[PDB]
Amino acid sequence: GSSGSSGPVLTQTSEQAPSSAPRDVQARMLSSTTILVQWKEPEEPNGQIQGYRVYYTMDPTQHVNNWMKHNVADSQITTIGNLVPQKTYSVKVLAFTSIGDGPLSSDIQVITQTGSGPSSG
Repeated sequence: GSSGSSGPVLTQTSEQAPSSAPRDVQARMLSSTTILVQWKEPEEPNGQIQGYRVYYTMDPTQHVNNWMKHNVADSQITTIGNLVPQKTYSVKVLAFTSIGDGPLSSDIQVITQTGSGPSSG
């Protein structure tokens, strides 16, 4: 019972590409060669989200366009494995819609090491 669609020709009605980076982007190790990437939807979707794009590679020194990259279908969560322990790995996430693509998020770095729980000291 909310008011929003009174009649035709509204004050504003145009869905564009996502102009907001993904949040809650954090990578938590679960195994010796198995990670977990989870994030939340953007703040300014401006349209129905079709999915997302992830970027992870042992050699981040190269362009993200050359990175291994991953696939996503509106899951807000992806588990990557078959990696190497004791090795720094880069991870990135972004949002894209039928209109276009959106800006990436703050580049993060997670090391492949076993261990869970709250950090001490």
